[PDB]
Amino acid sequence: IKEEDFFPSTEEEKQADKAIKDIENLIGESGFPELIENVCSLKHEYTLIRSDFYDVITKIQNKKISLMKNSHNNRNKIRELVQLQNNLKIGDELDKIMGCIDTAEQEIRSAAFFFDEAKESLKEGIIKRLEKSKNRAASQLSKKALNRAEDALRCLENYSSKKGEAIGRRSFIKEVVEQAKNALS
Amino acid sequence: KKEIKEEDFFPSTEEEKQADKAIKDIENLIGESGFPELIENVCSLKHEYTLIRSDFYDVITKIQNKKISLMKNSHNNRNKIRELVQLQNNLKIGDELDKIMGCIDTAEQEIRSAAFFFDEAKESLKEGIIKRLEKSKNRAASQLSKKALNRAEDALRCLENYSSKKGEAIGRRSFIKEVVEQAKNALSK
Repeated sequence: IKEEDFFPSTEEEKQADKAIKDIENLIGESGFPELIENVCSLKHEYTLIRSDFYDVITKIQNKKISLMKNSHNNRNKIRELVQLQNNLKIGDELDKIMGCIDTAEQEIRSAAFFFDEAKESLKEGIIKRLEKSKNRAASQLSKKALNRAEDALRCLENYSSKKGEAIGRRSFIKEVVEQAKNALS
Repeated sequence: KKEIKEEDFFPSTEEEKQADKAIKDIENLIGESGFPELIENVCSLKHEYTLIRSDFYDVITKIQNKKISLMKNSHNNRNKIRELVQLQNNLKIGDELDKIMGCIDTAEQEIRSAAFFFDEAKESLKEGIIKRLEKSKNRAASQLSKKALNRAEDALRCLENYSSKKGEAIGRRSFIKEVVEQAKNALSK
């Protein structure tokens, strides 16, 4: 027995290890913990624009209604505030943002759990090979290791698509809200 | 060969069992949900606090405004001014909000460290066992196994400090949300 009989030597060991390594490459040194926080700060940043969004909605509707006492005499001023309210019909993308976030937060929890399952199953595979008479059981554990590594990568891939989209939409609606605030006063 | 058996890969040496047992009661502390749940638990504290922080400054502004309005008639409205001043004494709680902030930064740092050390522990024990099975390095096997134990103890130390700091953060959060709630309701009625 020597050191390198303990390293991915079979071909399914090599594949599982390849799949495990580019998980390691995707997360890199800050690992799953950085990827969990990045969602939580997504959520927080959203919550802040959510509340700016409802603040400005209330204020525009109130200024509108005050002016509408004398609707005839201030119709064009009313039409401008109606124009800000049309611009602020963005309820559908706050909902879309909260959907991406719910999905990101679920997929990174699954990705972490799947990552660990892969490492464990590869380790059990290797042990089963080194135990000399169980290479079929070695093979099964090393294939499960790859199938867990692959579940992890797909979970990470959706995490990234959904976090990216939540960011693009967060920035769209922060702009609309900022534009309505600057417009209004 | 038929020499190298399954139990042979398990903690067999004294240092390996020491590091094993430290690893397992990290595993028992964090449970099935693991570091992810505990990292989220800090995030959840942080938001909660942000909401109470902003109710704090909300009611602070409104009491001070209400007070000044009355103080345009200082002598005619003095007892009504004393009550408002009483709410301001009650709300002199800035120190508590910084302390929560201090508990939350510590907790979020310590769970990040705990997670790193836990990983380093499992890698070191794995390397130790491998070195023993390699047959001529039981001294370098001992060193990685001792290393494994020292990382596990680093993680447990970080998890202890995490739990204490999250606990104190939570107790201090209840105090402020209650003072604020009380201030909010004395000001309405």
